[PDB]
Formats: sequence, structure tokens, C-alpha cells
Amino acid sequence: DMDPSGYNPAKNNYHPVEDACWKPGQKVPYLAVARTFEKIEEVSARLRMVETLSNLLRSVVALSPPDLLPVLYLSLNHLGPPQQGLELGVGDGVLLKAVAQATGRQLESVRAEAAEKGDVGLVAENSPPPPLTASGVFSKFRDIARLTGSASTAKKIDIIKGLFVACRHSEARFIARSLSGRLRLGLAEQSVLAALSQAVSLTPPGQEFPPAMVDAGKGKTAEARKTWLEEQGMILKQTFCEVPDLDRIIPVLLEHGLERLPEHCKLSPGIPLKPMLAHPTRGISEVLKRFEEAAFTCEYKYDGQRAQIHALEGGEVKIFSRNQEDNTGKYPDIISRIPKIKLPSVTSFILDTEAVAWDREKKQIQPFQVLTTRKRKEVDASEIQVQVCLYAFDLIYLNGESLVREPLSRRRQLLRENFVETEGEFVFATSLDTKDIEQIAEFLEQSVKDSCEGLMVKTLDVDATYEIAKRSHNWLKLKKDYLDGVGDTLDLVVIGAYLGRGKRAGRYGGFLLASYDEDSEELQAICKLGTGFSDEELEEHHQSLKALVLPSPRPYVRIDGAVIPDHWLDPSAVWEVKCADLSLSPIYPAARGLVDSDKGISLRAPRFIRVREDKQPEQATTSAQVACLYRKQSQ
DNA sequence: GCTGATGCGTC
DNA sequence: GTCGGAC
DNA sequence: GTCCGACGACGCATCAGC
Ligand SMILES: *OP(=O)(O)OC[C@H]1O[C@@H](n2cnc3c(N)ncnc32)[C@H](O)[C@@H]1O
Repeated sequence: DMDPSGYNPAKNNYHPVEDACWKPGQKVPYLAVARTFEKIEEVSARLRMVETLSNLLRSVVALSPPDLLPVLYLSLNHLGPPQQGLELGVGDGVLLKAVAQATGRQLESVRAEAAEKGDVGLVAENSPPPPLTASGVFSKFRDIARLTGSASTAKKIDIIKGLFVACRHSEARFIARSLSGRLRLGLAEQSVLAALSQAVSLTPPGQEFPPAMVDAGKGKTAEARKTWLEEQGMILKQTFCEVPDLDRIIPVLLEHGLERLPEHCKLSPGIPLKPMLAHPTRGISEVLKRFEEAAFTCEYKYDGQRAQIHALEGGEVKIFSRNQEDNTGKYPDIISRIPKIKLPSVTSFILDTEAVAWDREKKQIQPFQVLTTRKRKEVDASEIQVQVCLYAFDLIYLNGESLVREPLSRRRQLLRENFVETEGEFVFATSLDTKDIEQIAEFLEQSVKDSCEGLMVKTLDVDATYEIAKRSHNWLKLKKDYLDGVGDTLDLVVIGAYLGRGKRAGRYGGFLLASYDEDSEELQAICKLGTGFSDEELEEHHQSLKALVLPSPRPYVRIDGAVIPDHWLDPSAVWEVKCADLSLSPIYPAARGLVDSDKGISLRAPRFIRVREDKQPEQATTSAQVACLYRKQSQ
């Protein structure tokens, strides 16, 4: 009898059946999800968020098992497994057109309001079909993403409008945020997985209705309960890190339970897995302090793109990105190369490599920017213009055996013994086994001279497995720009401000920076900036720059194609900014004509360091200096 | 038949 | 990709 | 240290507008 508007999955003593706002077998109302979202947004401790989400999931499992998968994807704001490549194709512009049409308002009015609040949901809401359902809403999202071709944008808009007109209470707020790609729950993959393992542990699936067991933790002590949930949570996590595909896991989970999940879902070539990531380290001394006694290896950190290469029993090859996207069609040249890299005894494998752009005439690595000019789907290897060289650094699976639980020392040994190097095509990452601080510093200096970002550091025997659920950032990355006094540092003028969104709402979220062109006495936009400040520094900058707002830009400020700032600023503040490198920009005018007739120069991964109170705009980094720095790069 | 805006992936 | 904040 | 969501440049692919 409970109207979903009153649904409260944050209550104490939540009963999956009696406290749900729908009847057994009935479709999960979307308003039940939105209310769950509200209660999750009301808190900042993940543990409380997880329990609240787990309560909804327990009711879904008890009452409407078929809706579990759509409710999960709604909670994650995803459309499906990443390797299927479903994409909404809906941005803010298209979303605001849908809001405008659905609210009888004008586009510019809706546009201004959304920019001020930094949230599209509030506008869409504050503006008879049957109640929306979770799977219903989820299905309409997938219909939107499957619309393709000419006039498809108008059809996507019709669907979005139909959703909004059926919205009630806070539904529209969350419809708009999901389509916007900014749900802002504070809860994502890891917390949703914890909520799921907690839900199916407390309220097991597959019981005869009404379920006899609704809270399997009641009979345990608080301590035993916590230990039990951590263990069950790890079972799900380690399975997910090997098979990050809910389409595969949920049917098994509902049919055989969590404790038997690894028997049915396990690492297999052809199914992407979560890759090992790296923790940034600010110097060699921090590396030694972090690994203390453990022996470790250093490897070049190549500046390319991650390629997880799967060879299946039978010969089929698949290649996946860091985010489990399917890149098989992008690398036909690599697929034809597989026979050359493996010994004939190798019948299957999963390799961890970096794909790097490679100049075959000069036999040299090329920058990342050249690698990105490859087409996303190339059918003919003969049409490839940017060759790649594979730098292999790990082996995760070999000849039917998962190596996830073996230490790096053995995974690397098997890689070196079972695979074959070919210059410019497939080689092992340059490496050095040492604990001598001078040798490491010399090795770091060489990696940069050899066209790399720095070093990867990895333990060989102690905590050296490939178990992402135990530690996802088990590796250390020591980049040149992490070091103090090293890396490109510039003093740039603040010429504009952009209204913040989400956590930055009611504030400036980013800024437009410029270098000083001496020859024309103009300030030339060079990049935007939006990270590196504390919340306090960012608030101070909102107040100090608010005074400098102008209705129109100064005549000596050139931005060309850059995003026009929401608020123009009188060139006064000069900020010190660090970046990983300089790039040739297709939009930014800074230093155009000094290194390239058509293109200016921008900053790769800029971040705020500190205000330079001792510098006026005329003494900022000059466009000539920017060009000089960029030339030092490509020597 | 072409061009520019832009979604969304890479880092 | 870099970064800061709450836990 | 984990987890999450603020924010960056830049490219191909796609599609609206012409
Ligand atoms: O900065 P980040 O955390 O994305 O760095 C990790 C990425 O670095 C790339 N990479 C390049 N070379 C290596 C080696 N030798 N070992 C491990 N990772 C490496 C990868 O693309 C990785 O995701």
C-alpha cells in the first residue's frame, strides 16, 4: 500500500518484503530507485550508502529478481558491458533541447538556468501515463543508444520527452542526471558491488516465496557478521575483476548463489578483465619507503595506449582497452602479428602490453598524439599509416591456466620464455632489477631520453600477484613531472572563468589561461585549468576573481576557438601551472605560427600549483618560451 | 556532397 | 589523465 | 589507502545543417 513516494530504504530494521513499495512479482517502480538515490545523496559515509542501496537490492531480490540487473545498471549509470560499446549519443545540448520541449520553455532560458545551478536535473524537475518502472526506464535508455543514422537525434529527443512527461516527484531530476552522465551519487562500481554482495548474503536469492531467510546476519555477532560480509564481498569482487560483466554474473548469482559463483564465472581469454593500475609516487625515496624490504623491478613507462591481448584456444585474437572496450577491429596489424610473437607451444594467453606509435623508417617511438590519429575500425592492414610496436610487460593467462595468483617474478619468467621479440613490433618493456638509488635515478633519466614518461616500479615476490580485488593499484608510477623542480612549469594569466558543476556548483569550476605574445602584445589562450586547488583555494579564487568580471573581453585577449568563458576576467592574476608536456593544439592560439603555421600549443594534464603574486600579466610565460619548451620536447 | 559541432573514448 | 576530500 | 567525482587536451566517428 506504500506509495513509492514514501519509500525509505534508509530506515532501521529494513524488511525486504514489508518495507518495499511494490508487490511481489510487480515491476520495481523507478520512483523506488530515485528515492533510494535521494537517501544515498543525503549521507557522506560509504558504509551508510552501501547499506541503503543493499536494502533496495534485497527487496528486488526478494520480490522482482528480473529487475535486479536493470536496477544495478541504473545505479551505475551504465548501459551494459563495456565491450559491447553501447553509447547514448546524448549530450547536454541534446538534453536541454528535450527539457525545453518537454517544459514548454525556451532553449536559452533552460540553458542559462542549468549553467547557474550546475545541475540539469533540478531544471528538468522544477518545470496521464502509468508510473515509470526501473526496467522500463532502463529499456528506454537502451533504445536511445540504439538509435542511429540521419534524424536519429530527433528520435532520441522524443524518447527523452516521453520519459519526462511521465516523471513524478524526483524522477525527472535523476532521469536528466543519468542521461547527462552526472548522477553524482557518491557511490559507484566498488560500492555497488559491496551493496550487491551484502544484499544477496543477507537475503539469498532463489527461495520459495515468501522467503524464509530475509536477514541471514541476524543470528551472528556483529563481529562475525562483518567478517562474513567481507569474505562474501571478496568472492564477488575477485570474480568481477576477472569477469567485469554483470550480464554474465547476475544470472549465475541468482541461480547458484554467491558462494558458488567462482565455479561458474572465471578468467577466460575473450572476456576482458580489470587491469592492474598504478599509484603515483613523488620520488625514488617514496618508492623505497613504500616497498621497504621487498625486491622490485623498474620498467620504462611507455607513452602509448594499453592493449590487453587475448589469444583464444583455436586461434581467435581479441584486443581490449584499459576500460574493457573492444579494440579488435582497430588493430588488424597486431592480429596478423600474433603468430610471430608466441612460440608454437603457446595455445592461448592473455598479455598486458602498451601499444606505442612506431616510425619504421627511423626506428623510433612516436608521441602519443600520433598514435591517436589511427582509425577506430580499420579492415585492411594495408591502409594503416601509423604503425605500432607492442611493449609487453605482463602475462596474465597461459595455455589454459590463470596466472593471477602467481608473483610477478614468475609471470615475467613465463613471458620471457614463451614469447619472441621482434624489433619495432613486439618487445619486452625495458627493465632493471635493483635497489641501488643511483642506478634507479640513472635508469629514470634514461627512460625519458628514450621517449618515455618515467618508470613503473613493481614488486617481484612480495605482494606481487595480479589480484585486483586485493589491491587495484599495486604498481607504482614515477613520472618525470611528479618530481619537484622537474617538469614543465609555466606562469599563465587568468583570462576567463567557467561555472562549476556538481561539487563545484555555485563556484568557478575551471579557468581559461593565456600566455603572453610579446610580438603582438596580446594574451593568447593556451589551455583551461580545473584541478590542483584545494576547496579553500578554489573558494578564495571565486571571491577574488568575482571583482575582475567584465561584460566583454579586452581587445588584446585572443582565444580563437576555445570555449568562451562564462565570465571574462581582467588580465591580472598570474598562476603557476605544471603539466606533463606540451601538445600541438587544433584550437588554442598560443604560439600559433612559431612551431606550426596552423596550430598553436596547449598543455597536457595541466594542474594548479600556486598563485604568483609577484608577477603581472606582462611578465607571464611568453608564447616564444612556450614554443621553445615545445621544441626541446621533440629533439 | 561538404563542413563543423560534439559525443565519448584515449591519455 | 591529475587532483582533493571524507572515511 | 580506498573510493569517488570534480576538472584537463585531443582524436575519430557521427550527424545536423548547409
Ligand atoms: O598514469 P597511469 O596510472 O595511467 O599509468 C599506468 C599506465 O601506464 C602504461 N604503461 C606503460 N608502460 C608500462 C609498463 N612497462 N608497465 C605497466 N604499465 C605501463 C599502461 O598503459 C598503464 O595503464
